[PDB]
Amino acid sequence: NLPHEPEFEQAYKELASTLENSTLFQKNPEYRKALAVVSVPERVIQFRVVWEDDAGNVQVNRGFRVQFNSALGPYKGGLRFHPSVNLSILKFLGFEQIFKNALTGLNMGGGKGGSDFDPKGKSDNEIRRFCVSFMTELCKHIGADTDVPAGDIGVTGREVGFLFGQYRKIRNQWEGVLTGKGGSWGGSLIRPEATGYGVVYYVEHMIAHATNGQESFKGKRVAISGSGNVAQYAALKVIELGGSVVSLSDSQGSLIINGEGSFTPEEIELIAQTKVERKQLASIVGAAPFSDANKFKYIAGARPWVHVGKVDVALPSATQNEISGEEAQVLINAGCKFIAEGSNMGCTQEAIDTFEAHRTANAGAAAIWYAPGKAANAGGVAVSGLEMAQNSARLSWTSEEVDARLKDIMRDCFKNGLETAQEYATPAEGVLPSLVTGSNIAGFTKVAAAMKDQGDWW
Amino acid sequence: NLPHEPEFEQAYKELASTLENSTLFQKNPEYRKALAVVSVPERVIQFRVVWEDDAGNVQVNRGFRVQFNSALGPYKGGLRFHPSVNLSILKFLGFEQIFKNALTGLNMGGGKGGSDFDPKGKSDNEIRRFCVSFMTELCKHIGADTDVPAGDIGVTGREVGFLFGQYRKIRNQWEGVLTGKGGSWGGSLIRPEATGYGVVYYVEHMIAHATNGQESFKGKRVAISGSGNVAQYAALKVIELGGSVVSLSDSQGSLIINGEGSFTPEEIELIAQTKVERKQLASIVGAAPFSDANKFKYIAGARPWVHVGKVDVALPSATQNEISGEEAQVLINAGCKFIAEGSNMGCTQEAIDTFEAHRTANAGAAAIWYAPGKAANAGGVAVSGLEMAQNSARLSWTSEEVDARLKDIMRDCFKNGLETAQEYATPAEGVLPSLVTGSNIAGFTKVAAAMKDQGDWW
Amino acid sequence: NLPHEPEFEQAYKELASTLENSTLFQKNPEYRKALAVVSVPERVIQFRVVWEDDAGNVQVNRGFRVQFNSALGPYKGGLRFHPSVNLSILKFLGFEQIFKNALTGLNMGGGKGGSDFDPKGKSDNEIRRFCVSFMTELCKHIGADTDVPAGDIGVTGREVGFLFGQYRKIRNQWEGVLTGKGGSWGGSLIRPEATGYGVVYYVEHMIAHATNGQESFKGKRVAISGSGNVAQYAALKVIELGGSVVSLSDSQGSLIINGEGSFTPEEIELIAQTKVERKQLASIVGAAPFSDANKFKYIAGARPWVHVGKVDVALPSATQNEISGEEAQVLINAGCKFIAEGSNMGCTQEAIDTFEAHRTANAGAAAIWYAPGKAANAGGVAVSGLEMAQNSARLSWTSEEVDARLKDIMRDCFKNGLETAQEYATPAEGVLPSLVTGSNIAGFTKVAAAMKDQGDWW
Amino acid sequence: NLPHEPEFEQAYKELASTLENSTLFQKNPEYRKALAVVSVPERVIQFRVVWEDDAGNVQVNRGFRVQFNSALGPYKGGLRFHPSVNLSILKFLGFEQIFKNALTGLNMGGGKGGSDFDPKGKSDNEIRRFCVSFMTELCKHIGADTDVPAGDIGVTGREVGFLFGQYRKIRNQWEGVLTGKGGSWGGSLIRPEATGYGVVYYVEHMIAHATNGQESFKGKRVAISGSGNVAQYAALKVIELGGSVVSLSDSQGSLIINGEGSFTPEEIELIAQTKVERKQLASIVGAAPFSDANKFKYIAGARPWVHVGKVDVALPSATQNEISGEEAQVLINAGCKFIAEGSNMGCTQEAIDTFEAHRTANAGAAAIWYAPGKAANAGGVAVSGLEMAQNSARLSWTSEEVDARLKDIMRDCFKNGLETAQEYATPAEGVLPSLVTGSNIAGFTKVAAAMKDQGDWW
Repeated sequence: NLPHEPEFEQAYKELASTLENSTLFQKNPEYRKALAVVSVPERVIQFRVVWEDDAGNVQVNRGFRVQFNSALGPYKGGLRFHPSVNLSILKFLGFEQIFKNALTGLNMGGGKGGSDFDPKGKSDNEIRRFCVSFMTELCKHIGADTDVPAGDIGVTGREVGFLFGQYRKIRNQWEGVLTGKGGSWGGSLIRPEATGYGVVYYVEHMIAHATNGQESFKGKRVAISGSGNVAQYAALKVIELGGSVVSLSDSQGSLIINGEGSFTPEEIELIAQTKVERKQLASIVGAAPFSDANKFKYIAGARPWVHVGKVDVALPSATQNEISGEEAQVLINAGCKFIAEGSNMGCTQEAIDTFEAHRTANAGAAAIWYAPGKAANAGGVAVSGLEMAQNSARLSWTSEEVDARLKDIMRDCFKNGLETAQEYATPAEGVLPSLVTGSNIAGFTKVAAAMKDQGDWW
Repeated sequence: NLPHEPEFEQAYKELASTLENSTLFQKNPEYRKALAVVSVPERVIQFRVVWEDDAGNVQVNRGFRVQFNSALGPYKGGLRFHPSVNLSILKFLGFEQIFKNALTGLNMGGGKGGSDFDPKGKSDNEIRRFCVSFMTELCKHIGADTDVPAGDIGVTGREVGFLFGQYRKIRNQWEGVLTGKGGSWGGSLIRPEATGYGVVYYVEHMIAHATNGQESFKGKRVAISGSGNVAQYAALKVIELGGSVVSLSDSQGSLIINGEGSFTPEEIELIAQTKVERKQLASIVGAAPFSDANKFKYIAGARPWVHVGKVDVALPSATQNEISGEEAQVLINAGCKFIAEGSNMGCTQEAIDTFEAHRTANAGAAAIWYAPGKAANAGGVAVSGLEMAQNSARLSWTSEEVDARLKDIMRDCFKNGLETAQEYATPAEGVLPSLVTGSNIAGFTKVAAAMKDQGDWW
Repeated sequence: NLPHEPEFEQAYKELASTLENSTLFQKNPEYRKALAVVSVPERVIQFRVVWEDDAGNVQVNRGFRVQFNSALGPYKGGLRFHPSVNLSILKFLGFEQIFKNALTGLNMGGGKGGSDFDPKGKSDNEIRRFCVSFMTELCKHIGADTDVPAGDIGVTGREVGFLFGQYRKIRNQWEGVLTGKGGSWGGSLIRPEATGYGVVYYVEHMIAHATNGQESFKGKRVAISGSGNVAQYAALKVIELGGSVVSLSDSQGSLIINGEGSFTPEEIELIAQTKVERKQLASIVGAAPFSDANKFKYIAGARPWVHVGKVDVALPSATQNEISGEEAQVLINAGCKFIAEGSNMGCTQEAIDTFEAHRTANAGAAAIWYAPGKAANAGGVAVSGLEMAQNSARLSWTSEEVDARLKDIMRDCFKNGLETAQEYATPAEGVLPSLVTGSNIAGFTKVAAAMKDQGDWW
Repeated sequence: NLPHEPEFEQAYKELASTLENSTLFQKNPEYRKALAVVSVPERVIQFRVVWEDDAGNVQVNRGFRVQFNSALGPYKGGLRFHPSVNLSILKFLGFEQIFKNALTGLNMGGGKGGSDFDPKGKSDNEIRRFCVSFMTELCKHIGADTDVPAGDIGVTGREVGFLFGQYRKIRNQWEGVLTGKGGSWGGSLIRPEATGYGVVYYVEHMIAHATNGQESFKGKRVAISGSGNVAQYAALKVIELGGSVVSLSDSQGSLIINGEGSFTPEEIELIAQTKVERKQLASIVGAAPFSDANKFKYIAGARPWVHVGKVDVALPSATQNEISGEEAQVLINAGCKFIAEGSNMGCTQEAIDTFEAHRTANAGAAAIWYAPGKAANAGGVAVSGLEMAQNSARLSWTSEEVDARLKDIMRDCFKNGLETAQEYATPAEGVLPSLVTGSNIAGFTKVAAAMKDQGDWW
């Protein structure tokens, strides 16, 4: 009797739904067995972490590690430190990590770990104590050749340093077990920029194919939610390309541009360091230059999808399930045509159904196009794998080298989903193929073939 | 954001309530932190098990291992192979295992493992294949000095043999990691009968203290549910002592004696061998001697609590939460005075509340007395620990030697709960002390002191 | 080029000189190579221990572990947490542990560990933090079947509990790796008093052999130094036998008796918790019952050898090198006839030479007798080995059984030194044989034969 | 109570005094805590090695390994087989190894091991047997990803071959655990000449900066002590560059050129062959071409500092503390202006003070400049790290490639010390900055930042 895990259940149900409504099972009826095997995590570990705060009291926290599948390669996935982390969130993060790694083409598997520890409001000494205890508990199941952690929301370079400091005092090995570290001791360039660069390149390819390369981000208005590294760097890149960003959002409030205009790189940097100290967006809106009413408007507790009016590109990049069914209809009426997920699984099921129905009912560029999270978000993991290869080679790659492949990775990732959709889910004339269906089918076929060749199922 | 685990949540809430409604926290205000720490399992493992059935198809099952606490000693707990096994059930089994081991006074920690594999309807080859695949993955964390598996519902000597075969094939060590094995290769005598003998002895001590040793099982009618080894041997012991057993139960139906009388030892063996092949009780009621309508009445789908009439002792020993509030009221009206839990958490929370209220509202033997599951069910774990000691000594202990110790264990376990209840939860004059409160307080104080001396909390 | 290690160098020089001034090397000229090999520890480990105090500051300490020899069995020796602990002290402690274990006759090797951490003045949280940090580093080499530490000066049950907690958190094994633990979880009865009982029995045997059984502790005056467990329990036992203790001492001052009399069990008993909470003796003399000037005289900073006047037995039991030549002459003049070392290597080299010369120059009971520290101090290790055997058997021995055995060990230890001294160092008529020579030769011959049979030297 | 370790105490006192007399602690008062932590080795291991010589007699030697600090990476340091090796020498070698690795910029830490075994006068069978026993004892802690040994004084390729032969039999792994091996099985080119090339390049940069590039090694006289690989190759390189070498030295005596002239490469080459067989320099002065009294003068037991007359460059490269205060003044009077240490801590404390005072009291090139050993002798470890990277890449690098990099490291290492001294220890106008102060501050700041980011101290 399985427990209730809404996020993972919804993700798996969506994957099974887009697999069923195609010709995959008609051509390969034996692949239905692989779905049952691939949906059960290979190994899930939960451990109690007991640490001491500055006041000398005992604290209790839970640590998790989910290793979902390793058919393609060793385990990979960063540590997410957030108060909402439970088994379900890490499970679906690993589940989509599998296919995100499969689509990129790099030979490396998917997993995830983390905890419910909340860095916000915690002094340096307290997080040092927590990291020491956490790595003491976790050290029994880690290693660069068995699981590859990295950075994520809630974990910065300081926690990574403390984790590695405790790890070296038990196993006494120096290797690239963790990625996203400091550049001087195993990091890679463009890594903070890579996720946003990848999503922007993917949506650019989408636009080019949809309109036969007639327009681009120049002369367009893009809607962005969230203020994380991915959203901020995608906004910076689209500004550099020639686009106009119209809104940035945060969990408790959203800041929206007023009238026509776009954000400038200088104040975006100020937003960047604001989240570095994990502060509030409204804590800055009361001072210059965000005290200006004509350019910046702060609306606490409201998402930027309906207050923004006319837009062309939507990149929900803040949390999961951040677009409801009602928001989807409003986005259609606002003139939006292309949506990509900055963060994994950012749109609810009803919104996906609405976008798919609109795509099916309209031909040509008049139909809105959907980019699934496991496709456009794959840049960061690709560059992380390249960083792992570099640390294996013990060499440093320049900014231009790794920025060239990221362009190539996305063009291959887009084609792989598009071509597969045409053959397995061939649509009627004049309607663009389903990118979500193609991406899911491509990733699942790759993983299923690998598992079959390794004898996991038969 | 914790998931919904109804069984463990109910057990933890019950323990916390019975601790709060006493003077433990007034004398020792610092023990709240110990309660916070002790409620989180030390380590939980979930792994995918893939095995091949007789038809050559892929099968998928989940394996669990919950290691709850080791302050008192190394981990201990059998493997439960039932189709309903999930994380919550194993978690609450381990949680009560900790205190059950604490009350007996032996040095052993609390843990549990199992799977959702269903032995019923499975051939020998299929179950052997599953056992091989299961021990292949579990072997990465096991060992006699780290965790002690045993027997439980759903596991027999055959599964134990297959598990041991794969263990010795992988790690190549021979030691008593599993208890309850065959007597010739590490088992101990009286092991099947120990649980029933212990619960019956505890009830006997309960009667002696309540009525000043004026009556005993002889001349009384006892109500028993379930047909497991614990209930079967408990009924046999009541027959030997001189009581009357009136009912046996199964998951889908119950069989109840008609009028005055009691079961005979010869027919009890017929029920005993029937469950050996995991066959249904109704499959034997249609033939002699159970085809007699004058002695045996089969009521499928109904519990024997309200169809039995006048009773004196209730020993619910089939599943968890098998007595509701209405059932408790019917037992109160029927004249029953003494209840003990054959299985863990036999009665639902409302039933405990009703029994406690009736005990508080009445004085003397007119008040119904409640025996908690963690107290009267401790015989099996005690003899298992003695078996571990014997295997350490590489010697065999005779039937009479281990039967005397179990008599001494139960009288000490009963006294420990009774004396502690008087000092911490002293009632009004003429009212029997709360056995559940005393047992919970004794076990919790022992475990909390053991953890404090080891620095788990401070 | 060896460093300067005065204590170990002095002990090794004493052993070498004692062996040379006898016929061991004449009979077995090949044993010089064994003396060369045995003087080098098998393995010495030093590690930095970094721990955080209550104020949040960084603290640095050193951890040591010396495993001197293991020809007779696995390593054995407690952890000593004292400020003066450096490599030399632990080296000579392990060196004498070798032969102390050899004389007793049990099959267990010699070793020692500890640190320069200072428990005095430290709160419980600081001790827990240090113990966690210490057992994190030491865990890489420790185990019940490789090295078995115990209790010593500076370590009590609390540090044992914390160390065991961290050890079971890292290695996850429960076994009798540490001796001297709590009785409920691996301890043994009559363990704390065994050292004092053993030294008292040994000196009693010496007296009986010296005066042909015409005298005992009844009617004698015994001088004792120090206030440790050994000194306190030796005083208790000799009081029970019929002796009179006249002085206790401490590192900052000594308390001698005034005129004729002796301390009573109650005042000795209250001294125990005085040292348990680790407060200076002078903080107690100013109050009752030690405020009485008629019975107690506190001479701070002075040893009790000179101010005590006439004595019959001296048991220096405080620190190493606690008796110089002048004190030896004063003890000779005061009428003492038997010297036994409560602690390891209590008498300096010149004092030992003086006692030996006095023994050689006089015949019969007129010559005073010297007992080496490695002989009379062997009770504690013997009962600790018995405790190890009990934990192996997972059984507890009663107080009476361990008291009879401890009396049997001492009579064997005395004879072993006595008989060997006559064979190899036969003196002139009427002169008592050299106990130090006999004990050293017996221990060395046993260890050398064990090493030769194992191919360490050839 | 720390023991007397003169060499390590001298080095630590030098570093502490150098840091104190600057503004490092004024800008960062918190770094005083890091000094206490960094001065205690992480782990020190000593073991007894027993081996059989050619005559069948038992031989005993002591083995050591010191792993000082690993904040920057895994441990590194060769095995030194010299009869004078004890704990203090290896400790200070590792201590300066940490900072020598920090200044170079390669990311790998410091450590050291060795023994007191004396290869001189030992047949090949005896050293094979000793290496077999030594690597059997040391195998419990060694590994390429844990500690990286290399070559040093007393260790040639033959001992390395024997050690690797025994190590592969136990652990059974082939990787770059040892550096300085044969070029066909993991060695690197230029490796023997690397340290000499590095020191000569550093001093050439020093001369260029002091004289504004107006002077170089052409037309200068350089005084060199020692006849090891470093001194021999430095003399060869300066001869090729256009310099004039005037003296070589050995342990018991020194050979000094007579009048004006310089050594020729053919003579320098055969001295290396002389030291290959560990033969004596005086054994060669008695024959041609050293039988010529006009060019060569052998002065046994005398150092070449005061017998040489006018010199320009002094490169003491024989032992530690080979220049005392008296010879320090003579070097000033002889016209020397630049001193660089070939070996670690070539000059004593008084000589360092004299050079520093003379530098402070004079402006311009008239003041003598002192190059610390931890800066100029960094070439060998840099090329060893490059060799480790090559073995990781499993590729062979040409002679010219690695020779170009070694020129780059010295130019970077010089500015790093020079620039840091300018900012933290800014001198008066016209006074050259203190290279020793700058190098110490740079290395210590890098190591302290690494430790802080790793959470060793806080």
